[PDB]
Amino acid sequence: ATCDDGRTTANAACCILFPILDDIQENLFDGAQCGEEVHESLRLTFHDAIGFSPTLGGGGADGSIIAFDTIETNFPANAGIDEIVSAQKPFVAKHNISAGDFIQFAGAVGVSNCPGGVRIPFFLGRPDAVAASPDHLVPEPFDSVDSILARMGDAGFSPVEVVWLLASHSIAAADKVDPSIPGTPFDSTPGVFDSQFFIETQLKGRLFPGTADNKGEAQSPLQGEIRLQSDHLLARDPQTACEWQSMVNNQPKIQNRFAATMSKMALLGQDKTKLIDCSDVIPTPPALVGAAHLPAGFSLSDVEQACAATPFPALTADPGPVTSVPPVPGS
Ligand code: HEM
Ligand SMILES: *[C@@H]1O[C@H](CO)[C@@H](O)[C@H](O)[C@@H]1O[C@H]1O[C@H](CO)[C@@H](O)[C@H](O)[C@@H]1O
Ligand SMILES: *[C@@H]1O[C@H](CO)[C@@H](O)[C@H](O)[C@H]1NC(C)=O
Ligand SMILES: *[C@H]1O[C@H](CO)[C@@H](O)[C@H](O)[C@@H]1O
Ligand SMILES: *[C@H]1O[C@H](CO)[C@@H](O)[C@H](O)[C@@H]1O
Ligand SMILES: *[C@H]1O[C@H](CO)[C@@H](O)[C@H](O)[C@@H]1O
Ligand SMILES: [Ca+2]
Ligand SMILES: [Ca+2]
Ligand SMILES: [Mn+2]
Repeated sequence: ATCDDGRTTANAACCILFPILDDIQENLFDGAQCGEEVHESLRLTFHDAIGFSPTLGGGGADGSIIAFDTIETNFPANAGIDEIVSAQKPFVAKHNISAGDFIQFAGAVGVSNCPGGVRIPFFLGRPDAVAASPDHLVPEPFDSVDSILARMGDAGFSPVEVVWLLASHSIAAADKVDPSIPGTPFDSTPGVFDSQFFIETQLKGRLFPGTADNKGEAQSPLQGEIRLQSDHLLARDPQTACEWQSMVNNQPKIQNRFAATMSKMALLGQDKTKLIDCSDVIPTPPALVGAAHLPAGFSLSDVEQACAATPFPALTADPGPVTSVPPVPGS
């Protein structure tokens, strides 16, 4: 169907999304950039939807994190999330869709601004949240692999699916893990949806980018990069090691799987059959920029070979001296 402004879309309901598309590209994402706001909004899809336990409750991908923002933004594991919630609230006021829909929508638009990213399938028509999330449902960076895999499993994700979702950390930084160094990314390309994250998390640590005494932080391989202890454990754990390494220099797998599993996540606590497919509204992502590599100065013997089925792929290292990682511009 052709919308009131010439732009087209399979279903006519989806038309209402075009004004919101523009609003958030202009006013949320610094004109369509893969930066802080995009990263936080992606993070927000998870903190919303992960609020889903058959044991403890929660409506999952329901926009509760905004609807019930006084409760949820005050959970420990939600530290820092208040910023992007209070930035999105006004958009939700302004426009005529539920908070649940918006979070997923914004996150989908956001990812699509990242080189090498993908169009996460998006559905329209989530009812309002009817309850806040229980606490203790968001995985923390200092939790054990078992603890985390059980939590994700309680929510409906197999171990391999957790790896796929954690592709998100290829375009991500931390503000609260070490508050002395806000904006410190998880891989050396926070602005590119690539394999660098799965690569760089497998290296032997060298140093600590800020202070060393941080809960939930592992030793980093690179100056200007933070390593979550969780990612460090997951990248080496028997259940996940080989899946983690399978992602290395494997952009099609990162792309297809991330998209597919994100779609599952976005539809937690929701019935796909009572929603409306609006996936063609999401902009077309840019192609991958740069190619897989070990950081400059590094080699294959920096790699901790956790996977037993397969060797680490014979990557080459960037030319030159060990360089450091520039932060995410923001704050
Ligand atoms: C396996 C369990 C996970 C743990 C323990 C975890 C932990 C964390 C931590 C500690 C941060 C840094 C927050 C800060 O201090 O600013 C972070 C950031 C982030 N998380 Fe994860 N995470 C997990 C899974 C996921 C998943 C499944 C997604 C998918 C949407 C995701 C999306 C993000 C993004 C995009 C950021 C960066 C936000 C920014 O750059 O501002 N995370 N995560
Ligand atoms: C240091 O530079 C090396 C190449 O010069 C890379 O192998 C390292 O990953 C690291 O690069 C990081 O910083 C540079 C700027 O000097 C960026 O160009 C990279 O994208 C990365 O952020
Ligand atoms: C606002 O959006 C809701 C949900 O799509 C819709 O039912 C309602 O009619 C809209 N309000 C108007 C008339 O713009
Ligand atoms: C070794 O493990 C790799 C994953 O890194 C697989 O691609 C391969 O099939 C084998 O099991
Ligand atoms: C992204 O944009 C491309 C063209 O630039 C379309 O082919 C696609 O449908 C999506 O909207
Ligand atoms: C490495 O050092 C560069 C400058 O030399 C910083 O910009 C970056 O934050 C990292 O610490
Ligand atoms: Ca929720
Ligand atoms: Ca990256
Ligand atoms: Mn942040």
